[PDB]
Amino acid sequence: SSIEIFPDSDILVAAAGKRLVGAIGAAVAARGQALIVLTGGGNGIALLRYLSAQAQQIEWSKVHLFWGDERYVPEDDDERNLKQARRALLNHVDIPSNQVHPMAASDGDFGGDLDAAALAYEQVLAASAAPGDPAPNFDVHLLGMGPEGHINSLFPHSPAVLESTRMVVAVDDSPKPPPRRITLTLPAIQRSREVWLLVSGPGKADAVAAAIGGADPVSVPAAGAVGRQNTLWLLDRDAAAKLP
Repeated sequence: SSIEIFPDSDILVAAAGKRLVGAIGAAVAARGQALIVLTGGGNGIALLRYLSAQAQQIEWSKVHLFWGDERYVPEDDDERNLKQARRALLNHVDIPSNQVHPMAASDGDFGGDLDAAALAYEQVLAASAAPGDPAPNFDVHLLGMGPEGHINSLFPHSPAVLESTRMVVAVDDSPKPPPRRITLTLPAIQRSREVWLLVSGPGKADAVAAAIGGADPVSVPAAGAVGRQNTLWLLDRDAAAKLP
């Protein structure tokens, strides 16, 4: 468990970027694949653009991509985490499409049955896992965090953050638009070897401090965002200002 502080989000993003490049290379060398969980949010998307500039250092044929959450809106909508990832990275690197695993869109197979869409993604994770595991042991789960400490689409005092069995659940009721999302749960996040939170800005500072101070994840979800081998808070100065 570590905190690394940078002057701003640009430097933060580039630092995460080079670290992920090494993390991917390491995972390929040891295991012949790198299992990476992507996030939406400005820092998450900027990190993807960084990877795009380094594409030559990354053996894309061996990279496998999942999402921590997704907005349940139409496929071509700008609020889609997948679409933003496509523009930032996917449309311009040679990753095999059968190794890219997106969550469903609202105009896909499942309509109003959001639970079915989450369960479908869960089946995908189970299939992607090593034998006998509910999901991959993700090399890196990337995260942003909202001003209230939410990660993926796991909000304070929500049914989604209380989930202790399912890898993926429906979020019907997000207090931040769009209202419907599909999300990985804390147990899913906690399978990751490493979890990295990329958090910048004075609006996130109080939540950061409470999360690092050991708050109940039902109150500050980011507190449950803990990797099996490490947990890396990558912060700008403003996001760090309330730490002791």
